[PDB]
Amino acid sequence: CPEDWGASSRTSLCFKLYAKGKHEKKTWFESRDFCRALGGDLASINNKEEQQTIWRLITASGSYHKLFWLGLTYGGFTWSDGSPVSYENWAYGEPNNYQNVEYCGELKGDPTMSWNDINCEHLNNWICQIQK
Amino acid sequence: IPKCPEDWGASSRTSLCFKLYAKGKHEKKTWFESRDFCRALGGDLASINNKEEQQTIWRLITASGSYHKLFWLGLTYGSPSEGFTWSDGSPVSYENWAYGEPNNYQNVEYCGELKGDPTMSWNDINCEHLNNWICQIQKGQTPK
Ligand SMILES: [Ca+2]
Ligand SMILES: [Ca+2]
Ligand SMILES: [Ca+2]
Repeated sequence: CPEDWGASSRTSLCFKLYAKGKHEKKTWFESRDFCRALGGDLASINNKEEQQTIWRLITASGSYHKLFWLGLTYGGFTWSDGSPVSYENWAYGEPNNYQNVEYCGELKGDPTMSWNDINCEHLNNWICQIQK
Repeated sequence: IPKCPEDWGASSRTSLCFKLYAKGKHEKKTWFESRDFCRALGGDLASINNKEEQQTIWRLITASGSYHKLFWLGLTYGSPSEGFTWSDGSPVSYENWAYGEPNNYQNVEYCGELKGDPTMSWNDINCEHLNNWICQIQKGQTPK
């Protein structure tokens, strides 16, 4: 794994925590771009191993209790009677409300390492992942 | 397939991408500061390894009307350890330097600059001088 990046055990994933300070917390979208501009992406957690890895990273750094953006994101219309949407007559720019808010998953940096979904525009620390 | 970032002059047949930095006279830098600037982005001071790469830079100069300006290039004099000779110029065969010697010769003093005119000619000058500069980045990479 790259320049000081949490080395997974059974996955080619390397994780790195980014929590340099409050004033430098980014949104989920900024966080994703940031990680992508590094040849990676926001961290995905697919097993307990990857989780302990991030937790060790949190311990070694002493980032206890801080929240982090993980690559978790959520994301058309249907007829109630089951019929298929074979026809549409939406007004200009419609539908659009179902996109005024988006939700993303953040990691709670304590022993539970639990996830919570919140507005993707909130300011958070984040965790990147980049292939070995 | 590797490509160049947010509009950085791309060298068609090579892997280098170039970008001019001439924010004006009061924003100029020294070779080292320039080198630190470029590396920070994830790139480096520009190297010109062939005519095609030179032409890429020249086109960048023309697109920004940056005519007659001087830019820092990655050109730097490294002081080869084989550079010592005797008074008459004869090469040094036998050697008996103290532990860690010689070492004062390694001081980095001279760097190269690009004259942004049609000639695209280079000149070595003191690295401490303030100039505009040019960075390069590997295709497939992204500024930071
Ligand atoms: Ca809750
Ligand atoms: Ca929630
Ligand atoms: Ca000279």
